[PDB]
Amino acid sequence: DFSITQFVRNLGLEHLMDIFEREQITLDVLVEMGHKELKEIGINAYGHRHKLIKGVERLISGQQGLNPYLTLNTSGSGTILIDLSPDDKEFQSVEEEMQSTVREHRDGGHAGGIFNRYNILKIQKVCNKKLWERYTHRRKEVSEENHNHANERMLFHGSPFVNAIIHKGFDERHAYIGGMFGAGIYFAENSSKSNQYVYGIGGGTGCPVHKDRSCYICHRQLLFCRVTLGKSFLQFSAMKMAHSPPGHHSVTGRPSVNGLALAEYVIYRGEQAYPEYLITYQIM
Amino acid sequence: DFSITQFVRNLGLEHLMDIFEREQITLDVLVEMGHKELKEIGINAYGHRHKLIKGVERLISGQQGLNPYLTLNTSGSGTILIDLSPDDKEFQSVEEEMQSTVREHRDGGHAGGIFNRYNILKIQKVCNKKLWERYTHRRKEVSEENHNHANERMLFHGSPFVNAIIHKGFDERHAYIGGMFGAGIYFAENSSKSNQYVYGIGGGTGCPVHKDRSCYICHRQLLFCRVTLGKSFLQFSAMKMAHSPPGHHSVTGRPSVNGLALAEYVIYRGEQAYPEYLITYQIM
Amino acid sequence: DFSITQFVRNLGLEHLMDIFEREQITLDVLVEMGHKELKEIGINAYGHRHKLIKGVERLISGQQGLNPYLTLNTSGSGTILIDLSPDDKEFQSVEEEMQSTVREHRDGGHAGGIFNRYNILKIQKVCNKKLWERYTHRRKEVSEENHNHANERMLFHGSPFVNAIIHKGFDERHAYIGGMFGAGIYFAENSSKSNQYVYGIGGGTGCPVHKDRSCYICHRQLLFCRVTLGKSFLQFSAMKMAHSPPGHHSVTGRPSVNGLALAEYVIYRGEQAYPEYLITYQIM
Amino acid sequence: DFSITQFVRNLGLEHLMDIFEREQITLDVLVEMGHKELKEIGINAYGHRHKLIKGVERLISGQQGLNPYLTLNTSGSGTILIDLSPDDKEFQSVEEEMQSTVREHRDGGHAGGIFNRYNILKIQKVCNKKLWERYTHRRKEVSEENHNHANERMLFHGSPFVNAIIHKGFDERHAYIGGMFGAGIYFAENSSKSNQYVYGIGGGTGCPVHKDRSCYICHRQLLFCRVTLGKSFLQFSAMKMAHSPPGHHSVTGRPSVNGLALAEYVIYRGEQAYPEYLITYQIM
Amino acid sequence: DFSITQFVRNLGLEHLMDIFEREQITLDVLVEMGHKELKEIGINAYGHRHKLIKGVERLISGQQGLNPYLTLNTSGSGTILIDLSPDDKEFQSVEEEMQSTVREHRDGGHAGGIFNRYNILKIQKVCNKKLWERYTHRRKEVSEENHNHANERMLFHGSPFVNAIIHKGFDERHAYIGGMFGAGIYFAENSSKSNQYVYGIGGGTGCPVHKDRSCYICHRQLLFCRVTLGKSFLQFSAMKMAHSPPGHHSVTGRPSVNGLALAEYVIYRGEQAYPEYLITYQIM
Amino acid sequence: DFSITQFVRNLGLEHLMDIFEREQITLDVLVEMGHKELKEIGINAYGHRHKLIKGVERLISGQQGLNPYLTLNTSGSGTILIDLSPDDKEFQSVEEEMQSTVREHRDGGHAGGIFNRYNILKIQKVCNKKLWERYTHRRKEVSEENHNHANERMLFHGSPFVNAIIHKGFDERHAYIGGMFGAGIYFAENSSKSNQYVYGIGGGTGCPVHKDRSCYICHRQLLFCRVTLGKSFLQFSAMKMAHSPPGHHSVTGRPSVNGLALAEYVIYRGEQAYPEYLITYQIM
Amino acid sequence: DFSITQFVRNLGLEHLMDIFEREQITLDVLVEMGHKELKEIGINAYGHRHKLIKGVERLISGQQGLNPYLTLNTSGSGTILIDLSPDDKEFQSVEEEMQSTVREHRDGGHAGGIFNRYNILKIQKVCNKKLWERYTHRRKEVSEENHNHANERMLFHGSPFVNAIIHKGFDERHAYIGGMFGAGIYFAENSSKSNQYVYGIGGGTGCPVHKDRSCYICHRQLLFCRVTLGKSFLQFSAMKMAHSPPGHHSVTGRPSVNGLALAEYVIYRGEQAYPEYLITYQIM
Ligand SMILES: [Zn+2]
Ligand SMILES: [Zn+2]
Ligand SMILES: [Zn+2]
Ligand SMILES: [Zn+2]
Ligand SMILES: [Zn+2]
Ligand SMILES: [Zn+2]
Ligand SMILES: [Zn+2]
Repeated sequence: DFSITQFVRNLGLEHLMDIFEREQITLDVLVEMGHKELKEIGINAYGHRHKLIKGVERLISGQQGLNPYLTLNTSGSGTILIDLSPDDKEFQSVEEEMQSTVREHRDGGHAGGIFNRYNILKIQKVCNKKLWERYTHRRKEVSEENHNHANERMLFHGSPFVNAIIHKGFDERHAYIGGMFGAGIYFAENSSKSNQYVYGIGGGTGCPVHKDRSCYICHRQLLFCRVTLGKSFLQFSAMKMAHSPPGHHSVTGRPSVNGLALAEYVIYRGEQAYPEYLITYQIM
Repeated sequence: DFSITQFVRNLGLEHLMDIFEREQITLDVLVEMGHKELKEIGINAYGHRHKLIKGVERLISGQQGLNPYLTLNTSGSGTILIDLSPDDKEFQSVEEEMQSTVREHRDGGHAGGIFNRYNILKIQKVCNKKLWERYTHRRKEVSEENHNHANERMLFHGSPFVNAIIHKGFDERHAYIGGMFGAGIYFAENSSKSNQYVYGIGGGTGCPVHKDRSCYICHRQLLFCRVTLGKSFLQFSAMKMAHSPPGHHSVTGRPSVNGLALAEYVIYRGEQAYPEYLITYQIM
Repeated sequence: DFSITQFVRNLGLEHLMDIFEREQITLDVLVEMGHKELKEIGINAYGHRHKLIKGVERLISGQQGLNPYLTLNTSGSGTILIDLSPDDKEFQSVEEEMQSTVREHRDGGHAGGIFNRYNILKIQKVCNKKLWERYTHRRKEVSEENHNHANERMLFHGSPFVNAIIHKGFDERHAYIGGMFGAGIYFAENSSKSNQYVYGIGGGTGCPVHKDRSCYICHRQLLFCRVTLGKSFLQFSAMKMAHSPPGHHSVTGRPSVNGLALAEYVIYRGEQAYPEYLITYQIM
Repeated sequence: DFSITQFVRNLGLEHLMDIFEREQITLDVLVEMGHKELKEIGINAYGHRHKLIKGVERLISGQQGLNPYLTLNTSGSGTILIDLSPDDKEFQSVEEEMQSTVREHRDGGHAGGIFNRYNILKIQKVCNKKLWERYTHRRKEVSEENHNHANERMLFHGSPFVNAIIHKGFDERHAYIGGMFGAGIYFAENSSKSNQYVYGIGGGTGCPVHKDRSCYICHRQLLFCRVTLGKSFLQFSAMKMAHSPPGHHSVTGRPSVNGLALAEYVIYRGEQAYPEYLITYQIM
Repeated sequence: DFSITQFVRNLGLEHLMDIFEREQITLDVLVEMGHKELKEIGINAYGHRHKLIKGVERLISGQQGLNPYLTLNTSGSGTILIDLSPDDKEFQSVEEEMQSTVREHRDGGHAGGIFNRYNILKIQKVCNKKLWERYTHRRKEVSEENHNHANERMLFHGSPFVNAIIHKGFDERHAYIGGMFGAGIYFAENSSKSNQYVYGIGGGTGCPVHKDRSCYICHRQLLFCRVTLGKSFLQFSAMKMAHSPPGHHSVTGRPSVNGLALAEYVIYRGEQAYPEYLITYQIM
Repeated sequence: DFSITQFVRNLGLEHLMDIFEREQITLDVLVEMGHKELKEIGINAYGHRHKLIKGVERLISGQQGLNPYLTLNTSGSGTILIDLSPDDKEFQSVEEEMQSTVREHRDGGHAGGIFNRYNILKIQKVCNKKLWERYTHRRKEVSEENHNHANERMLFHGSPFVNAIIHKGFDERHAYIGGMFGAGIYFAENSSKSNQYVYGIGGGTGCPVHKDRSCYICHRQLLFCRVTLGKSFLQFSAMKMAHSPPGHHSVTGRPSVNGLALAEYVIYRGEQAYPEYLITYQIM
Repeated sequence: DFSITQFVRNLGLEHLMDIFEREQITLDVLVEMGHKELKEIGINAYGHRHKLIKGVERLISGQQGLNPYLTLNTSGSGTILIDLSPDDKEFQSVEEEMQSTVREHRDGGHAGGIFNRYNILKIQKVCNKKLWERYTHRRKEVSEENHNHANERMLFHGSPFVNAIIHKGFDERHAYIGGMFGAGIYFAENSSKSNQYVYGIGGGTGCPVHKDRSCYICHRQLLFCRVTLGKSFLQFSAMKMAHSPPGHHSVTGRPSVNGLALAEYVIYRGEQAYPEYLITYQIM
């Protein structure tokens, strides 16, 4: 609580500090106050409010190249997780999407497990201002191309770094380079397919507590995400591409008799997705 | 308990949590509070209230596309039933409708049973904010057509799915596809005609306890509903149609010597009806 | 007490029900309580009171088109009779009017009987909220016309239907359609004139117990009413009007040598009279 | 005009008059102004605004029994006609209802003339605040009496006194006692039927210029009106009434083999109708 | 025209008419002007502006039940076509997805014609405020019912009634009753399939001028549309439905070896679609 | 073309069209005009200007989801090239950098040819607002991730696709996947190393006219570009990579005794560089 | 207080002083106020505001040669230090640079210390308006040369005059005349090399509290600075320059086997650097 003190002292208004101490005015709060707010807290003289506002301007706009505003406004950022009530239509929608999309896979539950249903424990809406703004800027950009159509889908994603995603967001710099369609972020329309990646690609070592991939005891987590596909390139056979082909914004691998068992989507930029829902569940 | 904790911790204000715990402030309550409310519960410093209010604004308006406000504040949604007093003027008005609109049918009570009077046990007003708003929006939409007149009638409805209706509202996706005027929802001026469909088409199985379509013991249920008819199309002969005829909002089947013995009304959009009163009764 | 239970359960506050049960809070009571009242009955957390008040708002104002407020507020309506003290000035004024307005009519007590004075048994003030509001609204309408003057008077009314009048009010739909001024409601400045109508038109069959139109044993009932006459049309001969003449609110039949022996007042709208006093008496 | 000068002089504030003169502040304007508005026009001192506002309070609330407010608000009241554009859907729907309801009649066009359709010249929305307020108050009363349903219809009205109706409203004191249902105001759902009454009972003598009932050149006027029918009494044969039958709010005369060719609606209260549309047309 | 004159006269402000006439102020303009705008056009006195604003309030807000504001504001409505520049990426993307979706059909080019690509003359953005607001309200509804996802797609539509659609919008009351999936509005993923229906079912009799279904001379038209699919119901064979299946908002016709050659999407609500691009083209 | 006509006609202002045609106003120009701009061109009446402005607001703000504003503003976009005068200091410094950074190479002039300096014919500034805003947005992102430092450099780039780059900008989807550091965009601080690429990788087949890589007659074009490196990853040996290393924005391949002879920089985001200067030169 | 009093007295407006005293309006405040601001504080007459504004004009612009505007408004100038939070990405980036740029020096911690990692106690953003203006102006100058590229970098600096630098800025008049490259200001790309100069050239006398070099107990301070290198002259050997080489803006000594162990940068004008971050730390 000293940047406010230096700022006020430089203006010759140190005698006001007692007020700022009682109302808990820090410099980040002060930079957002005008005549109305300053009058509310007890700065009654017009001259003092004028000096404070002019000083705030000289700091924020007059030295914009230093970006002091971004240094001050680190507070409040971050991710919040809001629990959906089981009795709401949103919870039931997400749960029906989870349940109705289970399919028979080629492996007998070696990667995901042997199951036909899920026991959903909780579903959480992920709220992050900065990530949402990044996603919406990219979506607007993609839509300016592709005749004002974003082509937005809701798709599943499974990975062991879900916390890192919901806090830092999707990053193509952590892309799955060994995938069937190159180094990108992979999404699936069937929850049972994204289940195969929860504890690691191909199930990895299984759950940490039992080393069992088909464990019925340990909790799992999936991400249900907005994905902006834009103009999506249709592919059937594997192709190790580093980026989207020219003119497109994602890749769709469709099922084939000799190819994919189930539909798949791939994006090559981490800001074209947003993990809206975090689902906690057990396999049955 | 936890979402409010994360929200307050992100703002650097977790030392305030002991207040929010005693006042039972959840995030859904918090997003509705301004300076006055926060000052009431003991947030005395202006800076703290400023930060809480700005965080709420960022959550609600800055991430509007995620609709956190709809995830929050699901509390209070749902139907309630208010019992009418039998000594009330309104109860007697509805009962007078029920009794006085009885008529003889072409069949000798094959579907509706044999009776000349009802024993009304109770009448309940149905209240549901979401359904009411849906109905009144559709009402304004129809009224904007048809020269400012909605043409709103009070009509009886009979079905074995009244419990579903009073919670989820009328729905054309369940429509009576075998009806004389196609796949619509049907209403009648005469309570005795609506009584025919209470247990199913043509009386169905009768009561579940006797399998008797003229059972005098166990109760029956009818809905008394506001119905927007708008520009109504006159019909006399049976026909099949999926939607309203062009330029019209509903169909009315008039009585005829070689046709209907009693009038009927048909709507093809579930938004145009609201179940205002629920009637429980026995036949006599 | 099921409606309050549904309301509270929808909010997630059913753990408060044991308070509402002990304080006998019904939904019609809850819709009238704010933070102060809820704090009195033991709802201490601000969030609980906030949720209750917001639910009440969403019910009452959010669905005003359904009028759930009128459904709840039926209780407490109705009429109460407040007995006057015979030692009071009010009782004495009413009795003075009764006794001093007697006149010897043309017929030898054929319709009213033979007498010079009354024996007043009791006088009661009639109190009904809704009827009084109807009357004062009409009085305001009539004085908005007729240059801010209602021309209100106190007049006697004799009828065999006084018990229906003091509970449902005056009603032109039951009007004396055979009356000498047409289908209006008749009031008199003389109590002995109104006494000619107590048992029916022209005395009817007399008292039900003796069939005597001069029965000195059986009780009788007159009303003393506030009548709003507005601009009155002066008439001297019979006219079987249905409504008032254009530009007027009532009709005054004046005494004439070849016409009325005594004055009469006729109103063609039942809302223009309020039955203030109910007088029980015998003739002597 | 001079009332503002006296009002201000009595307060000792006549030195302010030149402001009020330049801003055209009359007493009716002043009684609506507060601290904000008085600041706008240059009354800067707080004491002066306080004096004016307390003077207004004493005049308006302190002498309510004299209703000076209503005396001041005499200006601005009245009827305005808003022309509908032929390209609008409102005009088109009203015209469609007008045209499509033409029917043949028992007489060979004796009263309304010989024609199959109209030529519409104008349609105007009638706007009058006082009449609308009267209508909506009566509608609330009727619906409170009729289980929350007003039974409001759109019906045609034909009369030679359209101007008086649109400037003063419907008035039962003008109701003809010789109508087939007595002294009521009559409405029809067939335009051709109401067209029989535009030039008087039975067509009168025809257009004022030609004296021709079937004139194809001189204009005719009909009203399209909102009518509150409440509980309607069903009747099949002529009978004179001064008011509605007990317990009912209107009368409806149905077609019969030995009676009416077309339906009638009759209200006995002038306040139950509002003349929404004024239609000018020629017969073809 | 004359409505402004009546309005101004009723207020006693006729002397201002010379201004309103010179500035072409109609009533619909006057209802949107405040103190600032009125002061701009020359109403200098505060009292006059006050009276005008209060009169507008009494008209628009006082008589909302008559909806005068909607009789006003009829001007300015309607559809607008904005021509896309051939050099813009929007035009290029629309043309690219027109050209890249041409595919062979089961019929020997009988219904649509013999062609491999199109010659595009114009592409026009369709703009209509009320249709867009209807579409967005329905999209909001669907998204709230579908875990906050509208599932909005861009699809092709062909019909002889395109001209009526772009003015009235899509209307389920003109549904394709004989379609494979009942009485719905049909959209195709491939433009070559929608091209089959530009001249009626199965090409009808071909182009009007030549009666040739494969005519290369006449200008055809197709619509490219925003379609809210919500939760779409997948089906593989013919099944006639009047409405969408319970719990779903649309239908998807999946290609099959013995079934559909190409995918279909069907909506049963006119307001779940919006025609964004009107494409004029010839086949080659 | 015709959009202005439709817009003006929908408002009923067609009589103004002679002005709009005479002044060549189009809808894209109309949307930008205010009251002053309209008054200039001769729209003298306030009502007309009000209607035009409100129509523009309804089109642009009311239908924002259709993005008509972006459809209208295709004008004033695209790249332009501005010649630099040889007498200019800017030209001389760009030439100094081009000439002074020639270096020895391991090949016998096989790729870049045999030369010691350049003859520079023209240097051109590239201006394109869309690309500039894209690059500046990315620059701000990177700087905010890199303690307020973009780490911006000027570097040389060479490729056969320079003409496409200066219009469509750098893109990662055409990346040189065959490079020593994966599928990125490669930049060199030495002009000669970039000059090695102007006819393809390794010089390709040489100049098109004579298929000679050391041609001295044919023109050569090289780009001198702003590149944001951010937190640059130091690298010393060959590798394959699709995206930047985690936490890094670019990579630099340094010179080594067993590696690069000269420094290399690589970016994996196309928006992370801008082609400011276009250089045309011959070798000598 | 006195200067504003004299100013107002000369204008003849001393009767306004009571206002100015209460609003704490000093002359530096008054010189920034216009008609709106003066109206806010209670100067309501236009003539008074006009006189004040023209007096301010005559003082400030009429005597610009005396620079009264700069004698006034001196308050508010000066430096403020804004504390970064350890949880911020900015803090983490700066600390990552510090920690990761440690290298093995030749001496065994004789001038610096025997260490491999720091303990960062706090980081502060330095904010000074005048210094920022100077830096940005010099950057603009350098970029007008050097083809619109400032070659701006972020470099470390160690000095016992840090506290003087962050208040007065870098100044060549205090240059290290004995340095290898002469009388310039020296910056490093490695943090440890600058740590060597914290307590003096070659470590000086060590920490004042111990007279100890390599003291692990006492705090140390470094600056992290934006440096405008422009065109840089490369070197590998000492040159003892007094100014920058011709045509160049800075010097840089590159690593060499027989010369510098680490890279180094040198500038010869104090205005070409700005001390963005101030780092306090201990040594581990
Ligand atoms: Zn386990
Ligand atoms: Zn039974
Ligand atoms: Zn008796
Ligand atoms: Zn005529
Ligand atoms: Zn043709
Ligand atoms: Zn060549
Ligand atoms: Zn020490």
